[PDB]
Amino acid sequence: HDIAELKRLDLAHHLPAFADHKVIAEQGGSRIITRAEGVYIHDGEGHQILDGWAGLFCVNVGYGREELAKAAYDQMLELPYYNTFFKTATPPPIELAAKIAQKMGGHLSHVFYNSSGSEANDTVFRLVRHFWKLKGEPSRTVFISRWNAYHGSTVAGVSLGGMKHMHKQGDLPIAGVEHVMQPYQFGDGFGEDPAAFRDRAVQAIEDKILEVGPENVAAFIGEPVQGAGGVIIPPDGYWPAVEALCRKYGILLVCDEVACGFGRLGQWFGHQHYGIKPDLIAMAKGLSSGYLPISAVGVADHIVAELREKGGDFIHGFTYSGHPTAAAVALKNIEIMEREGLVERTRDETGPYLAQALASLNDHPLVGEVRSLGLIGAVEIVREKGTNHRFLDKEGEAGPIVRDLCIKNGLMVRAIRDSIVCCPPLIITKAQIDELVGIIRKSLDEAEPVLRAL
Amino acid sequence: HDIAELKRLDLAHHLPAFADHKVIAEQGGSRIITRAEGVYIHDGEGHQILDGWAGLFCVNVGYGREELAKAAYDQMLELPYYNTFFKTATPPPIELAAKIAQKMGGHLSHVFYNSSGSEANDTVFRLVRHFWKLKGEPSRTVFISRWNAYHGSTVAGVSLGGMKHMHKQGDLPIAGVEHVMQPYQFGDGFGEDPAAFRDRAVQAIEDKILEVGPENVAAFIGEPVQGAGGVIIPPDGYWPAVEALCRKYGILLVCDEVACGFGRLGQWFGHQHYGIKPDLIAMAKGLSSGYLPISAVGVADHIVAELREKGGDFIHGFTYSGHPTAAAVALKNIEIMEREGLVERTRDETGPYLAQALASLNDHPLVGEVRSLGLIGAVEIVREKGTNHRFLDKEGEAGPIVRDLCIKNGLMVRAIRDSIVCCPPLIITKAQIDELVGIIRKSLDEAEPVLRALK
Ligand SMILES: *Cc1c(COP(=O)(O)O)cnc(C)c1O
Ligand SMILES: *Cc1c(COP(=O)(O)O)cnc(C)c1O
Repeated sequence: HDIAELKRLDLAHHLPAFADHKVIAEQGGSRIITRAEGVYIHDGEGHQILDGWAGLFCVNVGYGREELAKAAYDQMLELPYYNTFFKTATPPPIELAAKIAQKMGGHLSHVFYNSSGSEANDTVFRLVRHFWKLKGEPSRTVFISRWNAYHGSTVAGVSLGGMKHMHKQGDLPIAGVEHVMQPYQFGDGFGEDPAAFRDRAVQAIEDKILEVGPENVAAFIGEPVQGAGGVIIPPDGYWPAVEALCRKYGILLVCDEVACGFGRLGQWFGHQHYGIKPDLIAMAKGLSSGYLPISAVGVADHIVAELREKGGDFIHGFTYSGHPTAAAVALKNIEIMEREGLVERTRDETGPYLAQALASLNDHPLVGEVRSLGLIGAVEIVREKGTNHRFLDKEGEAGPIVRDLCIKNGLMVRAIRDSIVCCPPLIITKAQIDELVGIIRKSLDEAEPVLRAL
Repeated sequence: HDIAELKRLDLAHHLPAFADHKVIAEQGGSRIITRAEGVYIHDGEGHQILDGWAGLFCVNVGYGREELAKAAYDQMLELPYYNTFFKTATPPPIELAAKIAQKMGGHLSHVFYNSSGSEANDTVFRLVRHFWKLKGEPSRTVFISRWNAYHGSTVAGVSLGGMKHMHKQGDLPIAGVEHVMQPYQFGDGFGEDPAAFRDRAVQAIEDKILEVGPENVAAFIGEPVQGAGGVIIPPDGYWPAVEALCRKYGILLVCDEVACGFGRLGQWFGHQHYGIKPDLIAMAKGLSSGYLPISAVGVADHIVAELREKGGDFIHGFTYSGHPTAAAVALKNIEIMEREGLVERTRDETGPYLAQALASLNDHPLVGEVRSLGLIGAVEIVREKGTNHRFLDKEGEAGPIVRDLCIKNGLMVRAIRDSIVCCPPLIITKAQIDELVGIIRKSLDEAEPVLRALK
């Protein structure tokens, strides 16, 4: 590879995602990643980087899976593409559907296929509203979400999400979406009793339901753990109370499993850790470990019963819905996870080990709080020990500084506000977990003098 | 494959797209497609079917490309995925970006990556509105489209599209989207002078611009040829007049190239056939010939200038934006098109031949009109020769009947209302074009007695 040419071509022809393109230009183009193996990334100048984010919350089985490349090759030779539009289907999405249904459990029996997690939430949006029309309750149209939630980057995905700065671009959210407080203990309930803060966050949902009018509410949607929002782990008892709220007013419960799904929290889906029974779930990312684009919506049997008994077209779907090659890779990816027991390993081995390893950072003068569940975790950066006070009293200044030192020291982790977030592949060893935490501590030590000088 | 078992699993676990699931259940599950080669499809019960729709307007290089399977395998070994979120990129999307920009021409210099054509229009929606905010014209928010347009299946894609029945599901369109008449001569301008009907269709866009308020309009979006709507080919002079309209009121011109792109109309992009210069285009389907999911938005240089000069995050993108394996396959797909010259072949050879072959159906008692451009075409079904009158005076009855007979006779074509539309892979031979048209005529002959017996 000609790295200088790829950087020039990047600026001249490529618009990266979630990027300030003035910043990209000022650094002379994007940083070129050329190869990867196991849990490590290699860039244009030869630097080995421990990928503490598994690509983008997705590469769960790790890099270097020749077995997955082979699965794609074989299916592309036999049948690279056909549609599911013409009363037709192909083997791979059908066999993958039965496998996903096995992992979803409960009444989640069917899947609708898309490509990205964002589309899956578009599918949730249209299917939920169509379902209530078939049920004879057409007034049920409003979706209730939370501030700092992330549900994708489509128009509907941004609307369902709670990123106010993301809402601005596109003049979003669209109508029929409401947002309430997030159960963020460290930021918004610091010093509150967890049970009392939880009740406040649950009550905010009920207040919104009553304001909208229960007969007008279609569903509540939420991530089991808010990933892109900074690993917001809700207090104990939050999700059971939210489910009871949904059942009380007869609204659907939707869990966005795009990040929490497929082993991230020690379960096949995040909602199973909390023992709740959603009516729909969105999934992607870890579905194929990012090896090929594919996503799906898990659909409850009683939703399918309306489609099967009332009839009528559900006028919804994408060209690549059920793509046989992407489906075959996702199927093999699940089989690799089953074979190697990566879901159980996260719950019983690496998850707890990550929790103890991150807890050793608690004594650092810059660390306000560490938290983790399975193989996702966050480290809070504070200017005053024992508080949630942030440097310059302006969240987002200290974060990037610590992040850049981690990257300089060979660890790819990201800063969400002043929270350093990690999300490594599920194959990470305990020694590599110690390496990850070691680099964070090393970067915090270096960050201390520059942060004090702000 | 255990076909009976797959049908069981299909009903028990799979929700197909654009489907009546009661109908699927009543037939005992979806029809299983197992393998394909060249332009032919094979199902569970052994039937060979000429794929007159190239999968779903997408399989342009045809089936059986081991070269594309190899390109995917090699890239997945070296680097299966990394993101473009962290000021990072990988070689394949960068190399694909330069190739696409070379084919787009004009001021279309940059691409933003997604997975589906629907997402591409979501990217158009947010980028156009963000662009006008950076330009200091925040009132420019409204998109103008057309009835019977198709722009995807996301909430924004359905909103931008003009399928009224699709709008109902989801209670769409969202605010800030207006729809005007489609330039459908056969259905809505039968007996009108084409130039006067064209002017009527262009004036409806201007009327909407003035109603919304020119300072409040962000862009006009349209397919060069309306694909899913039934191959609606606009009258001559329509698109040049539409471009002038956009330039007159200073609004952006967006062409949805997801179906028309990559050789379908004899050009790398449909708008190039009409000589117009859109500010943004959406592309997918033929981008990778459907071999892997990938899509892109072509972005004009002056749009990028706002991002580069004003700065600020464009808070938009997908996990698989710029997926290296999908990009490598799309790049190899374009190289196959270049090597085999399918773009020039469609413009000069197979495109005109399809028009000549379809024109032989003009003498059939059921055919009201045939039309085509490149390798997409439509055959109108009428109950009265020389009119646009439809069987039972209710569009959509005759269509499915002729379509089902085509499928029985070994040709996969679809009926849009009472229009039989074809869109075969670009590698189709002239003999296979004659086979396709022959099966259509055979099915029309068989359909004539049952259609005359309606009611
Ligand atoms: C990543 C993410 C999405 C969006 O998924 P894409 O494939 O990038 O469109 C949606 N919801 C959650 C919880 C996510 O983490
Ligand atoms: C196919 C189509 C779309 C939607 O593309 P998907 O990949 O199915 O989401 C958008 N616009 C046009 C013109 C199309 O033909």
